[PDB]
Amino acid sequence: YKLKEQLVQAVHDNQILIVIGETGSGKTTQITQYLAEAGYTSRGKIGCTQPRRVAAMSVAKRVSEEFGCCLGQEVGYTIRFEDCTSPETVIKYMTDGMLLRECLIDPDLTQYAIIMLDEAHERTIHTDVLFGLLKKTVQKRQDMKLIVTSATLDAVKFSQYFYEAPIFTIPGRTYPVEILYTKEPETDYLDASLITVMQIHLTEPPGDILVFLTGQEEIDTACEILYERMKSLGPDVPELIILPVYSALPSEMQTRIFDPAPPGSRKVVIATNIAETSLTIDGIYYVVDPGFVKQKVYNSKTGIDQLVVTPISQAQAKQRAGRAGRTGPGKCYRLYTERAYRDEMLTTNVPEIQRTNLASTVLSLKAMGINDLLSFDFMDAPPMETLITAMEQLYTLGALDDEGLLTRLGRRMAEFPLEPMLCKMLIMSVHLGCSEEMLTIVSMLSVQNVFYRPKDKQALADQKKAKFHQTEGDHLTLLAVYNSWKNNKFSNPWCYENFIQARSLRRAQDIRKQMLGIMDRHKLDVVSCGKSTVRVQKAICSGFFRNAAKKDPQEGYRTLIDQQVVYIHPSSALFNRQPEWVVYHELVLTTKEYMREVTTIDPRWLVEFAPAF
RNA sequence: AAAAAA
Repeated sequence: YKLKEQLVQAVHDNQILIVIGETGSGKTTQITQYLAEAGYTSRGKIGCTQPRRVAAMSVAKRVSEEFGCCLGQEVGYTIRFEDCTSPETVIKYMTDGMLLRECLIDPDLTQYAIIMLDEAHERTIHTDVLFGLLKKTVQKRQDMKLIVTSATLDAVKFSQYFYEAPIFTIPGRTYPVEILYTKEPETDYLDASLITVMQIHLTEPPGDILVFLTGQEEIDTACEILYERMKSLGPDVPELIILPVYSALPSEMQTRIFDPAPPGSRKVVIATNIAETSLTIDGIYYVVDPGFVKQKVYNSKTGIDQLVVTPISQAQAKQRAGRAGRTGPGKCYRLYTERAYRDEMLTTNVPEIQRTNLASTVLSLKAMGINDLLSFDFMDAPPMETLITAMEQLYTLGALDDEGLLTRLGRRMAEFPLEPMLCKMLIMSVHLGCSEEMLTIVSMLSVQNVFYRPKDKQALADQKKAKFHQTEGDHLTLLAVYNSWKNNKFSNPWCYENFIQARSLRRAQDIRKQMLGIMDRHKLDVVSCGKSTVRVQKAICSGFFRNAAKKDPQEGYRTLIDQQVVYIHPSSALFNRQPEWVVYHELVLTTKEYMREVTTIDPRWLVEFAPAF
């Protein structure tokens, strides 16, 4: 259709068009086929963006199904390191991170004609960066159309930025959500959610419950606990289809959240912020929102940015509530006090760009000739402090000139879609003749669930993981795993025998192919160091010198820069072989401020590789 | 332990 007619006319008339309304099916599904019916596929590709990987491939499957064509043909997608397309692709669904990474290659995005954006979700640095490059390709490509979805409120900001583009309203029925607060604050959200989910299931009418947890480890612990609490009520109680949802989860398991449970069994979808996307699960009436999210927080006092558990903002709590009243009138179970919401919780979430390290961002820009640092019209302004903070970081790495211009190492690191810390040490391993092993170690660091350690066999998993522990350090331990995997002919029963995640190695093997490509393409020689593993140590140190730490004889370690006590993680290949000097990869903050993936170094390197100190 | 993305 009734307002389909209006959209296709306004899309032909206006170059940039903002859109306020529905999400997923109704938005990206409906919209895209209308333009397909208007013959824009003849002029070039339609590039649709999605916040999450799962949704990018889920709308992409939906559309190819509707369109009739095979998936990966006319309708294809692109997620992670997989290009599930063809030259026959005419409708390509991808993540904002993907289009950005493509625009870095072709800043005129000549492959496309129409660029659909799902930005009615959240604003990530990738989105902030993309929005900038697109503003330029709008002036650079008079022919190119650009639809951008925005949240009802958000809409004014997007219009103003995109040359005062029209804000097209898509109508529909909104359903009321009776919000209910915890009488008094809970001791632990995890358990409380399981108290809630149990109650809701047994007492309340039909409707699938939706829980917002922090991470996999927590969702895993929620589901098991929820299952044994369910099974305890015998065959009397009706079935609950406990559904875990987090990005490490296989697609068959991720997509089953969208599946409508039997007529008597109700389902609980225990997700991360994976499910905060226009990822519109049908038949949800209950939301169990504890008001917590795993996100990055940045301190200018020391350039590092790490994941904390900052509570979800009021603006977010309100959309989570909205996740109930979509199929029909819902109920939002806020696991906090009304006092919490109006006081303890922030009004609206701080944009990624301010709460994250901007070195991997400055490098991206200064690389592609954006040395100006003002010209790129920032939709979410980055504070000049953290900008010059990040600028300084690259000088020490050897990526920026004394004046602030580009360097050889800088331009060489710029060719990889990697963190400057990882970049320096992979570009350096070429100069240091340990590139074969550094390609291994970078790809292995990229994947996270490397080792299999179940709760039912905690001890056995440690004894199996122990066979790989290097006297050298955790980085070389990862190398030992991947190298003994190829040794044992990429055997799946070898992984089962050794307690190694065969999927996580298979994933890491692809990134290694994907990186060897950039390597071989830009003439970076790929060479081994064989038994001379000290070559690897030196090269790791070249990139992670900022992450140097020294053994405090009283307790743990002390940072070379902060001088804040940091401790080797309980898992570490060094956790008991702890040495005087080390370089850590990441920093997990839990019980203690644990150093993630540690390797031994000789302090005599914090000058051989970091004279800018 | 990595949230999300590459």
